[PDB]
Amino acid sequence: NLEVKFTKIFINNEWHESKSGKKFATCNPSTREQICEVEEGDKPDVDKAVEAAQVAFQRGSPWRRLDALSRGRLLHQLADLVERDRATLAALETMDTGKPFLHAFFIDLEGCIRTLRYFAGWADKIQGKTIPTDDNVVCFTRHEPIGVCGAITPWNFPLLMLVWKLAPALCCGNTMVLKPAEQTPLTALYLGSLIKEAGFPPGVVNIVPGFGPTVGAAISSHPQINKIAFTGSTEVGKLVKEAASRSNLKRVTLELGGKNPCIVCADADLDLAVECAHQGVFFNQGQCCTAASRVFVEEQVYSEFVRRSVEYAKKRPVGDPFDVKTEQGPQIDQKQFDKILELIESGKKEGAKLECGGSAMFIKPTVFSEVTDNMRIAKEEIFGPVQPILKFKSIEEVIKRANSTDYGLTAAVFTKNLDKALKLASALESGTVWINCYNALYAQAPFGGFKMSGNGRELGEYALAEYTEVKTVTIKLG
Amino acid sequence: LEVKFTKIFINNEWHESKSGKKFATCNPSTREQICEVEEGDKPDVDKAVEAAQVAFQRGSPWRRLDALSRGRLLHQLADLVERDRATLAALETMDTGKPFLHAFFIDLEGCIRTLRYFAGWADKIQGKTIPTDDNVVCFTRHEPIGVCGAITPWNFPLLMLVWKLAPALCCGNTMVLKPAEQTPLTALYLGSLIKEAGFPPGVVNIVPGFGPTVGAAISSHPQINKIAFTGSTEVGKLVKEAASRSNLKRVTLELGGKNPCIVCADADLDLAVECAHQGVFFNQGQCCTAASRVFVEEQVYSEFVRRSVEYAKKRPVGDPFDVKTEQGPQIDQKQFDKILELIESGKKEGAKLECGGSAMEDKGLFIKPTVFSEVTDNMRIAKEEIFGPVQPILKFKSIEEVIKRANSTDYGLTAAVFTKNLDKALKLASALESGTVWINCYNALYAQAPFGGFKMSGNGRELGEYALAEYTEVKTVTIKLG
Amino acid sequence: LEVKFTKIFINNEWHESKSGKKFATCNPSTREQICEVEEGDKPDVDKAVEAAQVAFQRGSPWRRLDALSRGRLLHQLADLVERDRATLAALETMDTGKPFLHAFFIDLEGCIRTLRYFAGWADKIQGKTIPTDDNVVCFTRHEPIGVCGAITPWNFPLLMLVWKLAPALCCGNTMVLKPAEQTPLTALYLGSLIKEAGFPPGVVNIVPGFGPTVGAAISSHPQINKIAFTGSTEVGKLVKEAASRSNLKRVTLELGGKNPCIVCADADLDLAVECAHQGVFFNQGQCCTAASRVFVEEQVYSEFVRRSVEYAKKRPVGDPFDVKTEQGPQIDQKQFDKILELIESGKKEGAKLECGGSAMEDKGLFIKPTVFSEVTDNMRIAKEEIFGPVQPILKFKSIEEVIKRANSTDYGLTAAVFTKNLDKALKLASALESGTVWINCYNALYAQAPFGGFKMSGNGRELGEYALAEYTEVKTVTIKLG
Amino acid sequence: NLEVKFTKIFINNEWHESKSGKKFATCNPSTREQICEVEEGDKPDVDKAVEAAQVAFQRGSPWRRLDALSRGRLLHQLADLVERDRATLAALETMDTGKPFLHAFFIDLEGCIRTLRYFAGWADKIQGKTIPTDDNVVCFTRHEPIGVCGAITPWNFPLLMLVWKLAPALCCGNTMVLKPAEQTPLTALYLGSLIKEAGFPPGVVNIVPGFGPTVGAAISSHPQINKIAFTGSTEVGKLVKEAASRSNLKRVTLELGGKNPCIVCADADLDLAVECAHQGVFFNQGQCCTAASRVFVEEQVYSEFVRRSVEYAKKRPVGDPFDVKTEQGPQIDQKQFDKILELIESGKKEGAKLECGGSAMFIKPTVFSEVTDNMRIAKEEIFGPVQPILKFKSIEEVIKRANSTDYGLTAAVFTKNLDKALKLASALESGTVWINCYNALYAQAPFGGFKMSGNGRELGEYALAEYTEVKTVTIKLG
Ligand SMILES: NC(=O)c1ccc[n+]([C@@H]2O[C@H](COP(=O)([O-])OP(=O)(O)OC[C@H]3O[C@@H](n4cnc5c(N)ncnc54)[C@H](O)[C@@H]3O)[C@@H](O)[C@H]2O)c1
Ligand SMILES: NC(=O)c1ccc[n+]([C@@H]2O[C@H](COP(=O)([O-])OP(=O)(O)OC[C@H]3O[C@@H](n4cnc5c(N)ncnc54)[C@H](O)[C@@H]3O)[C@@H](O)[C@H]2O)c1
Ligand SMILES: Clc1ccc(-c2cccn3cc(-c4ccccc4)nc23)cc1
Repeated sequence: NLEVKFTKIFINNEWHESKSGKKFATCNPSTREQICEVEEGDKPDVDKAVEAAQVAFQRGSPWRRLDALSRGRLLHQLADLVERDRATLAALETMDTGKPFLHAFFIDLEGCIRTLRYFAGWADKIQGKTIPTDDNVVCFTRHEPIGVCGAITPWNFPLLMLVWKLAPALCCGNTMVLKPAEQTPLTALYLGSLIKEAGFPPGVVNIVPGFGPTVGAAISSHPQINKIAFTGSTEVGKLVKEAASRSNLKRVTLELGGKNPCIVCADADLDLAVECAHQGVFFNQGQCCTAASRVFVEEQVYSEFVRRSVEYAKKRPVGDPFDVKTEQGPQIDQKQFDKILELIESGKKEGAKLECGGSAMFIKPTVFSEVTDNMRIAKEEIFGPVQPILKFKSIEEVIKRANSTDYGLTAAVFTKNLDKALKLASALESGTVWINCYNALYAQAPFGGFKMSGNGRELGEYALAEYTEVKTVTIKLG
Repeated sequence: LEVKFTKIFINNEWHESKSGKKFATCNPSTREQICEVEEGDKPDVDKAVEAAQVAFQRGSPWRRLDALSRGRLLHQLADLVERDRATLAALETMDTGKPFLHAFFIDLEGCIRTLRYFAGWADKIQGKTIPTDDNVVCFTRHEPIGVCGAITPWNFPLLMLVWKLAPALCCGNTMVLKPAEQTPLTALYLGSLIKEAGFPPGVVNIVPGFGPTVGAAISSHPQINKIAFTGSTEVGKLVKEAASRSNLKRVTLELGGKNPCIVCADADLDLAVECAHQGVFFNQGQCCTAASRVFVEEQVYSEFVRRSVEYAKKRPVGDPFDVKTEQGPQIDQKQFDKILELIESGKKEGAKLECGGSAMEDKGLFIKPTVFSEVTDNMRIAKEEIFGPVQPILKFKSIEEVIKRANSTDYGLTAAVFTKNLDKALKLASALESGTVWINCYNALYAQAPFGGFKMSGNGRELGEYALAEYTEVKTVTIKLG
Repeated sequence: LEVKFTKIFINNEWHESKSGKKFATCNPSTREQICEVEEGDKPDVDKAVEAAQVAFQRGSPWRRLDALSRGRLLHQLADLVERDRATLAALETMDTGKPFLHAFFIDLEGCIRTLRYFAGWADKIQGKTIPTDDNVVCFTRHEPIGVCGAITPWNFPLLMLVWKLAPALCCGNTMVLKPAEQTPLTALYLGSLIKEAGFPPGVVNIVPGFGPTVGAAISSHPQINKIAFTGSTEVGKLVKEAASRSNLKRVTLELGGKNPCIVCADADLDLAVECAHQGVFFNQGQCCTAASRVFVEEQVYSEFVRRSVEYAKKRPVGDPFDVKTEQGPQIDQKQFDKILELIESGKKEGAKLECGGSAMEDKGLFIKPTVFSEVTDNMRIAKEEIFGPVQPILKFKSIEEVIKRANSTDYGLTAAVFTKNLDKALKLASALESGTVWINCYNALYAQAPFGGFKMSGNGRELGEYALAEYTEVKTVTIKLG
Repeated sequence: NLEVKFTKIFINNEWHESKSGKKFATCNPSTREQICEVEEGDKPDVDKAVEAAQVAFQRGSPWRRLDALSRGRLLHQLADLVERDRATLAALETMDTGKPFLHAFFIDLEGCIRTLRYFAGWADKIQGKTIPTDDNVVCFTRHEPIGVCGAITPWNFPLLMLVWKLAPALCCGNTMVLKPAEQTPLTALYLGSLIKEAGFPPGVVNIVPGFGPTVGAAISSHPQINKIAFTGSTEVGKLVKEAASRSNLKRVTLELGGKNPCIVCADADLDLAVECAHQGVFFNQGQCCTAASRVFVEEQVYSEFVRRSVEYAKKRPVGDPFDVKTEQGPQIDQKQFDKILELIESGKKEGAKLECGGSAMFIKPTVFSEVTDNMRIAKEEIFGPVQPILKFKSIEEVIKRANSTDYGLTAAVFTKNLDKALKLASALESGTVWINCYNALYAQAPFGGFKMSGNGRELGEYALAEYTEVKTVTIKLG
């Protein structure tokens, strides 16, 4: 029975009610019910947050004058603060999303805590180049901060996807306007308290909760935001990018979805393959940017693979989020709950042996078989617990079949063969290629999509590129 | 000079436009028609992208190549450009009004240097090996992006194409290039050389034609993975939106600017004047980096103004090929009147016209060099990109004043600062919001040094190791050991 | 303050010297004995290296650690140093004669900052993935070197130990440290903190004792893989030779210098004087970076000379702990006479002694600040490293003159340049043969910025990403696919 | 029947006879006989070369004022020149060394040509850092050239080991004093003609042929050489480093020998293993820094491995160097020819089944078996064609056995297992670890020894570190 203390617009380290007066409700996907009502922001609110962020970015600001090292100190402060109150946040995260509490505690917030500390290390190590040119010339580059950055996040990993942006952005010295999902604003607002407590100057991070077409679009078009980062649907990603282009040509980072392939070679540890490929599709209830939507399996192990797959889905406990016995919780919205089983009869019309589940109970873990490429279950991403298992003959074959999507966020390969591992790794068009593991993410390893799965990267030194503008200084001597 | 090349370049073959239509390119000095080249359209673009896709398919000759052999191919191309250095330089002038010696020693030097710089980057495109857990091996590969599209302007037709082609090819991509309608000759000549140098067919394809027509088919193509566009801010906005609405292709942008040139009291005044001067009027004022806003400190304001006027008047104008010219015709009459329109806004808003102000010879597209006096921030000549021979000079009191006044624009491509004061030079360099900040020089570009815009002057960078990031896709391989 | 720690630190345990011998450390101001600590010898060193080898064996707790957890351990250590910040600062002063506020705000700030800087480098020590052939996967790993040895001087006992310990530990090495005989207290205190912070036993071991005895056993040890030595040029020569004659251990060297401080005519003269002044006399003149040769342009020579004399005389000297002191005792009497000997060479070779020249109070080891006048290149005070409070000021005509005259030494650790002229500052910075070149500042060290010697002033660098190269071994993995 | 045109000391692009007047003879290891007599340099000659090199390094020199890019132009010129006259050089190389002519042509000179072109690319891409520090400070690093560098080379790969130093050193803008081996000075002197022809300013590269204790020691102690690079014996490497330390503390790079292990896992392609492990020990007549001195093989394939090993040695053609039918030529000096078979009875006293060869004929390819760690054939490096084959049980086992040497230049592993490849790679203490190949060197991949096999690296961007001195510039503003 947790009290929600932060419900307002966070601007200049002060709590605000919407200039409109409107508010909206977030509810608990597990136990249909509100938790509470949140200030509903809109264009004028973001106009205020932006101005706050520009003033904090002005030359001579307490933010801009700081030591590079103190900038990372502050980020270490925040990670400290997030470690204290870690349970508070993990709890809010589950009330907002129906995630298992243990999942929020040991995944979502470990991720936040490592990501914050990692980029704290980077703040005084952001370095440009001194460039050789002519004898009488001194030419060098500066990696300056971009300015006001906007973060727009989904509901599946609200706080994590938020600190994946904030951490690099702040370590590089930018200021920010954050807009959480409507469905899950709570952890984001809590972080604002922590951001004030740890001592970030007012205006460095402001937060405007609200809806997409209102607040998010107010950000994506704002003429004095210099960059956006967005994690969300592919289609909304296109709009955000079009918005940016029409307005002020702000720099855009995008992390979207994908038809993420999982390739099982005949020589694979099959018990590791089935277990990871199971955790790959069904983890966080199948709602995950990294979700495995296409399990390719070689003939030699196909049929037995299908069997092992099915026994694993059977045994998986599902129930109330607070449960120390849970893996899978509730999906967050029946908007797509219908789309899922709508797409489960998809693969009975075209022919697929459903050896498992096939309907709601939450929803029963479902497993398909004898799936082919043309079928829709192997065509459009599911956003839910369904395992479409396909058959392949050749290495070259599955390479073209995996790459035949317009996306390419992740890919996972299972084999003990050195040449099979490496040739597949080189050949798959995916931003991350895991080998004999799944959902192995590290603050120090970059993450992002090829093709229509996104632009740019989060998580690694490559993250810093999205949050810096390269300046060339060229000096001629007499 | 007779124009050998006038066709669509696909798979190292020359093709008549699928429509059969053709369009003409004209000479801004002779005001006459050089020739007719094939006018491409969406079907032609579709034909080139399929070539470039097939050229980038795994196993193709182009992908199985060594890293170093790619580098060697760029060197062989740069060799050839050096050979036919005078042909290209000629074609460029005919179609630009560029002084032939400017094309030979600036444009084409830059081309051969860029090609050679990035030739050496090929076998040094390196990713990372990243520490993680005891039992995990984690590294990144910098894969090529795929089919890249280049859309270039007329101000520096060949140079702006190379700037893209060199790093793109060095990273192992394939290309679909559209030169400007006004200036297609250099691009298609290069295509001859691209074949001769040994590049596999399909690696580089070229479809001349118009922006609404071929450019739009390239920006929206669902199978082009990356677009690089130099040109207007407006068409730049449109290009990024098409890229967005379609398949989210990565976008590089090099647009214009209202580039400040700030002269402090303690400047070499004669250097400031000379560099600021050719900074304005170089390449007939038609340049990305054109000096648009000469801020001068009050101490030296007036006799800076005087000293510039004399440079302007004595500056040779005439036939491009004549060895003594420094400024030639404007590109087309569409521009010629547009600048003259803005000159008249300078008078109409009240700037003392210290020089020029008119057109030179009624028949031609030339303009005599023009200078203005006590220009302020609000006037037209001080906020709109003129892109002609016009030197609008302003006055400032304090360095903090001029900082805020230079950064008050929506642009930020280049900036110059003249002073001898170490703290001033560096304080200014830190705080001016511009992609390149020259200091006691102007137009000092190197293939090693990145170039590109802050704010609405661009996205990304061309020319330096930073250019490889625009032509590669980061991939993370992460292996867990048993 | 009572000294808690006086023993050999091996495997996180305290050990009496295998011989049983002990030696004493004395206070340069009180001229009294602080305490007795164990005098180590080869057997003790042999004991510590075996600990450090076992700590570095694959599978050991220390090697199975995460990269980030190593970083976290360095942060936990830096936390602890901040806690017992006044204890350490005290121990340092007692054993140094350092003004206690100098130790607190300079030494220990630098220590905590360095520890924290390199804590963040741990999970960002990255190798390369290298393009080669279509069928080959080629990458480099930056493995740790192994057991590293650190040998440090007395001028900055704790700081110079950390400078090595932070990057070495961050890269995952194990360590055998020998503090100077004169100044062992800070080092062994740290060892307490090293245990408390959670470092596995054996990762860091400390054997106090003498150079001919413990230092020599470390430099020659066949199982130490890397040696880092700050100290004299001569002992530096000997250390590298022992490293050579034995097992070719990698060698970092930070030695002394005859560091030029060049003041141009157009300098902030008051800044030049103040910074050049504390550049000489800081830390009682006993500093790697000590200003040894003040070149001044003739235009400002004489009343530069005057303006410095007044700073010298009004500079407080006295008890280290007294809050108003700036300069304390020299380290031992071995030095006290050595500087006084060279002062008398200044008179004997003819320099006008504008200030000081004597010793302050007969009982103590203090010296009043001393300044010389029309010093030339050939004199003793202008070619030998004084390492005390002595400001030898020279005169120069041209910048090219002073370039050749500053680079005429065998050293090149640091150099300062004061001017407001952009070209002068940069021309000088380019051409002075020194590891660090300050400009309108002095003693401006950052944990992010590399430090170390040109020529005979050192090998390698401490403090910046460049420091990781001294503590890692590059390995190339090259896989051919079938 | 080739004429040797260059026999003198090369200083300031001019040909010189030794100030002493002494000369020495190089002879042809294949056909006992001189080729000719070479100017024999000594201390005063190097004193002249050094001064030449310092003057060419002075500020304002045509060398120092050059564009970074033109510096690489020149290196491209030299590689061009070496490609022309490639046959001339390959020929001199074989007259000097007894290498097969085809081996000199397609290995030694391809290596030289690629190495030169690779570092030509690097000259205008040597970049320092702009370092974040305080707001009012500008701090950046310059990677300046070190100055006069000395290269000292052996006889096994005279020209290649020489351009492995010259190429990085010149691209970074240093000047050089080269001392080839006494046994093989000829290609080095030829390169001097090419260095003049291609347009390098006088004094940038000078060459002083001569003996080790005379000329090499004159370099290693010279008070105005700022760095040495040395490839040669371990013991001479120690002396050079001691010399450097006693004199002026010049920067030293060392490439020495090694007891280079070759590890065959049970799952290995055995035909690739035996063939590479055969080419690994017997190539260039067993005289090679990369020579395989220790072949560890897992029980599961040991005995059959030994068999296959022996049949390969049988069939290998050996004869006159000029032969289009050759693999192996003559060893260059009977100084160690005796040491080899001296060490072949080594392993009969301690017990080793000699299934192959065992004596001179050149010398017969020899193969040992049932070798153990203690035996001297598995203890000291051979410098000749002998294959000591050992047996191992475990992965952990062979890891400690491989690493139990004081050296660590290279190591080669054969397995199709992904986990076995990677764990071995991480665990072996060697500067290069090849997997399913041998002697796979690339101008772009760094090369060098762990432990007593050397300091520093040649060949890769890491090469540039040895040829640059980091300068920190730190500027405080008012
Ligand atoms: N109609 C279909 O066939 C279909 C299919 C799949 C998903 N969807 C919808 O996509 C939604 C995904 O929700 P999500 O939050 O996880 O991902 P998302 O990709 O839709 O948006 C995530 C974030 O961006 C915000 N946003 C929404 N519109 C915006 C806009 N114009 N400008 C700026 N920001 C905007 C949102 O407030 C949220 O914070 C689902 O809820 C579903 O209704 C529809
Ligand atoms: N006595 C033994 O047990 C034993 C064992 C193995 C090898 N060796 C000897 O080592 C030699 C290896 O010859 P190599 O040229 O291939 O390798 P090397 O490691 O001996 O020397 C190679 C290069 O360094 C030069 N050099 C020699 N002495 C020098 C010195 N003091 N200072 C500077 N340079 C010096 C040489 O002129 C040559 O150019 C063999 O010829 C052999 O006689 C002896
Ligand atoms: Cl948009 C624009 C185009 C060209 C110049 C320009 C002016 C004068 C000299 N140059 C040299 C180069 C150059 C370009 C790329 C590589 C190497 C050199 N470029 C220039 C200036 C602005």
